Amino acid sequence: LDALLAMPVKETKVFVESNEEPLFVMLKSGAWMQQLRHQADQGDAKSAFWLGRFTVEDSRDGKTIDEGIRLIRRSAEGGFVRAQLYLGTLYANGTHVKADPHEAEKWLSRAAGQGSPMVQLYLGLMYGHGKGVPRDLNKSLFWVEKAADRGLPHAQLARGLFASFSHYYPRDDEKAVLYLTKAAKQGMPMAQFYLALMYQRGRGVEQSNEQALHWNMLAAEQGYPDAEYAMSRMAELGIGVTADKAWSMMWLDRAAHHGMPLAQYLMGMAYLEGKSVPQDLPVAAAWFYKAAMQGNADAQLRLGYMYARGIGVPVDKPKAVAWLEKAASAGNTVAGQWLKQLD
Amino acid sequence: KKLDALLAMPVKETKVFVESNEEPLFVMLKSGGAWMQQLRHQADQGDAKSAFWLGRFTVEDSRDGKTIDEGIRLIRRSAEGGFVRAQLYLGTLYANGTHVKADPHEAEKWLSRAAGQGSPMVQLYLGLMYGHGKGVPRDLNKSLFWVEKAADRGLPHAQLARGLFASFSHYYPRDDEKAVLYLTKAAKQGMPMAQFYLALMYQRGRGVEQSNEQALHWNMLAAEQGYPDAEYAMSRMAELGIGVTADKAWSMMWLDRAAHHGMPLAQYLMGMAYLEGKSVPQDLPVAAAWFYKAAMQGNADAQLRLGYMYARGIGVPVDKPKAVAWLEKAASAGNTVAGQWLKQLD
Repeated sequence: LDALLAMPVKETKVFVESNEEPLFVMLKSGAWMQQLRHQADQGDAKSAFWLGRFTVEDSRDGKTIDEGIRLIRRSAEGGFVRAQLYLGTLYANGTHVKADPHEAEKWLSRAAGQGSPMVQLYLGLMYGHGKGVPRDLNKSLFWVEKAADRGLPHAQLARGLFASFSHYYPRDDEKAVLYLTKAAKQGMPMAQFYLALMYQRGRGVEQSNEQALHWNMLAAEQGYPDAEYAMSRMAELGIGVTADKAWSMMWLDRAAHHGMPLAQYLMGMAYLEGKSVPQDLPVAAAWFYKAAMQGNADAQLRLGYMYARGIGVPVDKPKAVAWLEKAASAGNTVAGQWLKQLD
Repeated sequence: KKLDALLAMPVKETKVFVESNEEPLFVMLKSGGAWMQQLRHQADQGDAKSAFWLGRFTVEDSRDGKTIDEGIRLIRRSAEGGFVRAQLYLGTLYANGTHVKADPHEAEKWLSRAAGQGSPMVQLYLGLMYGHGKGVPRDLNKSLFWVEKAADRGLPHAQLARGLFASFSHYYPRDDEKAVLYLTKAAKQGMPMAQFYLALMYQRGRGVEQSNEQALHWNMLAAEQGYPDAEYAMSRMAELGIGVTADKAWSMMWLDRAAHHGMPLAQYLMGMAYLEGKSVPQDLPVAAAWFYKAAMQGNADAQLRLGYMYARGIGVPVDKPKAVAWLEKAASAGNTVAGQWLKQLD
């Protein structure tokens, strides 16, 4: 069965960035109580927040939550930054109150206006989102860039990715390198990975294979899979170092064991065609399987054929078409051609 | 005369019901003044509730590390006392590595006790963590135990999750008979996603005897709630006469709903509808508009078709950089003819 090896292999770029929008990438990461309430009703804005917050979280009664939200709002009127942020998220997510974008914007803009750079980055990421607060990409860049200039590593990465890989924010490769470097010096592997990507592709800075090797190494030493795969390509094509196919797949092995579906699929390829490692069909099918579950249509295609004819695995026609039509739905044409053959 | 090559491109047929290609496990995962002295007195004399309230307040308010230490001791004093809230809070501290260093076995201890006497929402939350492996050691058997525990108590999310784990997961085993059981329980509580997958089981004869009548009834209830995947299924049933008589007019109201509801596969067929001037008057700009809406959601056939239309100026201005941008994004998905046109553009 050599028809599986005869298909042309898809050559990838040295650095493989995420296809996901950076916005959604960043947007994912007794008697004592009577004494306490008496303090809040006399002006203690801090007692009003903590009693009110722990009231709406330790109760399912509708009227108990309402009487706790009053304490949270009363503390927000007093200007407590924690109450402004807590009441602000309540209106952005519609939790326990009507989802009010104008009311959510007011408290979150106040909390960010006097709060930590984390809260400022939080408001900025939500300003270019539309849900919760009204969409405003200018106010979004302002709060994100302000939180970055204060030293927050996450906001620096966010500002760099927005001016480099976003379908929303303007493209400025020169400014992206400035903020990616600010976060890469602080130790963020993703910031070091994306900074090395810029240094190689010549976006925003002068092309330098010496520079791309430095920042991607710092990210690869930390175990960042995308950086480890970039090391597999740099070592194979002799970029920044001399060519070393053996060392190339040392990196490919790390990124595969670290969970990267692209590396796992290429590891399955490596053991399928015994060229850089001894041919091991059951191990090749196991590597295709671990990436096929993560949605890699290329691995789903290889594993489906190995099931249709029993290479490395038993002959299982149910499981064969199970992965084939799961890969054809992802746009794999040849997967549907083989699927058309199995009745 | 340039449309002939575009119109001759084959359309990607789909099943009557189109389920998500993502693993169900990952999908479910995304789904001091005078009052304090009075409070601290209750804590130091057995009141585990007061020890938790003071302890949690002290660890989340204060900035001094010595106050955070004193608060966690109060939380542990309340957790050892048997308070469910303290067991849960202390468990997540060891699962996330917050303040204390992450201990998956110590996290499993306190989180299992919280679920052992807590709400089904807590039990499902722990059951999913067992399947994820983060925070607690991965154990698929313990995962199913706490997911079934929350599902058997009437929680719809766990009922849907247990049904999905028994029919569309590669981590958990396959039991189509069990899948229909738990999907039915969540469907009766009005969950549109549960009703959709339940109708899928009836229509494909998995776990129950094949029935288009039942598959029409449950998918109807789901589609009437605006569930886009169910609305697309209704369009496929109405056009093919499955449990109903064929109605190409009714079949495109479901397709129109599912497209505006953001479903990429429906947006693609909307593009096909206005490209081939058969069921509707041909409108090339509108076809490229629907293709674009579906192309930026991963649909490799909209990307191929929008790319060709960008290359030849069909419904859009001629734009070679945008054409190659779409053609290679579809050729990366595995579209053969998408790469052929890419080779014809240098």
